[PDB]
Amino acid sequence: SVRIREAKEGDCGDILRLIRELAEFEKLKISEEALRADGFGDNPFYHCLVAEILGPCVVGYGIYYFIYSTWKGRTIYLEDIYVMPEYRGQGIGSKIIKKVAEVALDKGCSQFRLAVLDWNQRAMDLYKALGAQDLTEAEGWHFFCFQGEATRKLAG
Amino acid sequence: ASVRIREAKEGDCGDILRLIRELAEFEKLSDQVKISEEALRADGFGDNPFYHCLVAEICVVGYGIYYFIYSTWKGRTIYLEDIYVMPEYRGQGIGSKIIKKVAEVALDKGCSQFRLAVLDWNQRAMDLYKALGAQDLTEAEGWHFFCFQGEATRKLAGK
Ligand SMILES: CC(=O)SCCNC(=O)CCNC(=O)[C@H](O)C(C)(C)COP(=O)(O)OP(=O)(O)OC[C@H]1O[C@@H](n2cnc3c(N)ncnc32)[C@H](O)[C@@H]1OP(=O)(O)O
Repeated sequence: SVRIREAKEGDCGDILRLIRELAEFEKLKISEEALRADGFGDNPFYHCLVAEILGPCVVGYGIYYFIYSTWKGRTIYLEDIYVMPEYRGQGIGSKIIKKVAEVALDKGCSQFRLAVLDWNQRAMDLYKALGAQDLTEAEGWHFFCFQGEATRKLAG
Repeated sequence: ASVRIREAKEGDCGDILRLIRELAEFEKLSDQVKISEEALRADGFGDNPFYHCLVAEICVVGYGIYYFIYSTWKGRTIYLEDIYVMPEYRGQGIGSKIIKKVAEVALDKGCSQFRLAVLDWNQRAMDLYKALGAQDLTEAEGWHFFCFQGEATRKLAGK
């Protein structure tokens, strides 16, 4: 059986390995130390869920944080979600998503957001199957990012 | 018109909501505004705020709402969630002043990643952002914005 649960500091090694797997899957600077500090700190920057087979082994994860919508208020953003290849298509990713929804309601967040690459149609299809809307396709939203000098020029 | 851009205070939340509702009403989407003044107060002005807000003041005539995010690709990032200026005050550079200020906040915190979403009708904005060195990630990289809205979320959570 599989359980989705809050990460503990002891999971940081396993989580770092899985972050590296998802980064490679997506085709492109965090230490185990940074994870422990940022993900559990005071003051945590983000929150991690692990999928664990019941010794027990961690086979997937999600990372989310709290954001905001001006129409709806408190919102969660699901940043990373990943299940190891051997463990895909046995409901684990859907269970991680359901857990994020449960956490959302528990924390007074009516809705949750994510970003996904348009080549990743199997993921997009799952999110649509679970009730999500593609607002890029529906409304025309384009993500922009300024880095380094671009942000400096933006700041005039 | 003479305008200042300043940090919002808890007492500006009535005005922020009035502006959000004015936009929604303009778009014929009034029924979609579920946020409350009490939420803007609680979510913005307690110990761990969900957002930060700059207002444009002559009468508050505009706002920019942002928050920080942690991207597993680039680390700490500022994300501009929304900028609105009342139509009567459009053409006066107020929106440009707000975005400039948000960019300065990022830099002041020692963060140089800035992210936002822009609607595709807004060619003026898109052209300027590219000219400044920004990348359109949707066009460049195929990023799509997904949202599990209220009904979908409740269903997933087993209601
Ligand atoms: C928000 C951002 O992080 S988007 C990034 C999403 N992450 C990835 O694409 C990493 C690689 N893939 C995975 O981690 C997983 O396959 C996930 C998270 C996408 C889906 O989780 P799983 O446990 O495999 O899926 P689950 O069993 O809950 O089933 C749903 C669907 O997954 C999708 N899927 C993606 N890859 C597979 C796969 N290898 N095998 C079976 N289904 C897959 C399909 O849409 C399937 O739908 P269907 O049953 O109607 O045919």
